Amino acid sequence: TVIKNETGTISISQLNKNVWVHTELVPSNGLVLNTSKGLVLVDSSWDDKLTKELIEMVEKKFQKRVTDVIITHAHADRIGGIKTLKERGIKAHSTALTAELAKKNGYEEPLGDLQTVTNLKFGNMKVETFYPGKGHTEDNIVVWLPQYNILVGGCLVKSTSAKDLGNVADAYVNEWSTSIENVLKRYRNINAVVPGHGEVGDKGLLLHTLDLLK
Ligand SMILES: [Zn+2]
Ligand SMILES: [Zn+2]
Repeated sequence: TVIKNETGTISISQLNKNVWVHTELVPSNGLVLNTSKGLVLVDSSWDDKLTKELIEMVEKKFQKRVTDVIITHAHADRIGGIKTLKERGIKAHSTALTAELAKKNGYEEPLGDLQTVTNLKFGNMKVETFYPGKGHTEDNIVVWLPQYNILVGGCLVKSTSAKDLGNVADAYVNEWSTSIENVLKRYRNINAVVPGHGEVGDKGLLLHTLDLLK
């Protein structure tokens, strides 16, 4: 099932009963987690306009509130809706490093509460956050759903259609390979991988990203 907004700006696509991918327009992906305690997003959107519209679309459809968002790094595609989160009382989780970079770049601060490995539970939905090391950015994290074996790779992970690394001005191209290897070691059985941008794949996306780094 795939549901679009008023224009084609915002699309949501069901992965399973409780997990959707959100995509906004260059495209950008996140998750929507439909939990018994509320909706949880992995990642916001480009700006406050799109973030508000995403929150409203999912609140209406799932008939519950967005309670929490996990921010996967401090660039605009991820943190651009932070103002909106804070003024609506939506908790914005991040690592300390992501928060510090957010503040350095003039954005409102997320919580800085995530560690190298953090295990969260929202109602019945388990969510693990993992900092694998530097790659696309210094601060990039991935998100793992152990009940579905679904990995949210973020911009650390490139889609099949991606033919180069994209924006590397903030990247660590020597360390990015070790970081991907750390993900592959930690999560040996992956059902789906959601890249930061592009189509959902599997572990092949991590192997593709390694090849792009050669
Ligand atoms: Zn980025
Ligand atoms: Zn990105």
